[PDB]
Amino acid sequence: KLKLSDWFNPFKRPEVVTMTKWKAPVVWEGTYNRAVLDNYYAKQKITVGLTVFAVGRYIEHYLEEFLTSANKHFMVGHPVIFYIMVDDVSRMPLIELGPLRSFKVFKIKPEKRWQDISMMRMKTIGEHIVAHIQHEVDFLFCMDVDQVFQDKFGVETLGESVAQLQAWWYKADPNDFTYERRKESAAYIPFGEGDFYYHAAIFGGTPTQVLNITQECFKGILKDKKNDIEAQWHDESHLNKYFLLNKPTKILSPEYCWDYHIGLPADIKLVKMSWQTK
Repeated sequence: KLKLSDWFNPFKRPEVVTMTKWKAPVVWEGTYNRAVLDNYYAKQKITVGLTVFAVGRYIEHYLEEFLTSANKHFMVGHPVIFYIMVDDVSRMPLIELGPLRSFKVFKIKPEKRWQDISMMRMKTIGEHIVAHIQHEVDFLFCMDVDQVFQDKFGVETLGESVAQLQAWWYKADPNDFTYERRKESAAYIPFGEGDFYYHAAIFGGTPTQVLNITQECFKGILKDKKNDIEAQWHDESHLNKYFLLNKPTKILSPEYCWDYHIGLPADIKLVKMSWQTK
């Protein structure tokens, strides 16, 4: 079947990290051959899923820009299903979708604290994987709503388990990473340990691996709540502990989730998705 050499050439980007000690690629602009992968996956007849949560008074605005840009740029050439989780179907806008795209919308019960809202996403995603997503798609991404696609985000991003490098920390020393540092938390990581600081705004994989990501994260959130502690960065702290223990089979460069408030240095060649103001 497919080997890394068929589509990935790390030597095209010599000035950045392109490979990990556990053999996973870090996908940067210039390293990938999308045409080879489009042909490969079209012969396999894949479908890709994308989950997004939109809760609160002013979300409808973020959802419109997210979905308009996703329709334009996410996995063009392949079927896609958008899964939209909302607290009031009023705030679901009408976005016209293109060929081979469709959507499903679900009402969720909103939580009181903005921290548990963010965290309880992990339970809901897993529930929907078991009930239907496992039977509908071959790969699944889970994304925050307050970001916008800017250029092609395609099949070069697919894999068994997929993590995103956080734009502010990708060149930093691991002792400076904002991991959870209390031994009492299920998310604890000691100083001198860790590979990268991953962003919780994008993660993905097969439905099987995304179920394992979300349920292990949710178990850690519950264990902490029962010991009356909340991790420094909530679900993202648990996500970073998960990916230290269960290494991702693919990593995306900060070009795939860029914050323009940093600027635009030479490492950032073509931006596929950008932060909204938070």
